[PDB]
Amino acid sequence: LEQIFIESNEHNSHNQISQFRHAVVRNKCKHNPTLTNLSFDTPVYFSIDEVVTYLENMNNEV
Amino acid sequence: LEQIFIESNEHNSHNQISQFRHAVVRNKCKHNPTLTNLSFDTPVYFSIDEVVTYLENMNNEV
Repeated sequence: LEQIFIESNEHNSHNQISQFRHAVVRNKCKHNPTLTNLSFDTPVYFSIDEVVTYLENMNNEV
Repeated sequence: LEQIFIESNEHNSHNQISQFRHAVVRNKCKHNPTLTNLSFDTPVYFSIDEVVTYLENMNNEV
């Protein structure tokens, strides 16, 4: 995932990856509610455009 | 600072590090009001016990 969607030139790459994973996990959860113990590395369906929207909102926040 | 206060065998690093930085920068800006454009690496006074207080408080939130 990271090697696809990201390049680590971001000095603050930490602060980016954190939110990336947070949003991924929440999307997994709400898209598959019957289960638990979800994690970044879990193979279940989840959306992408929603993650992007989430990040936009985070970036244009007041 | 990292090599001193931290070990790298924890993947929560992507969050621990960011919060540690934020706290350090805030204390720096606090004890040195006059100046600006500060950052993590600026060589100026800053207490640390207060940083530990901050981390405890944050780890015990609800």
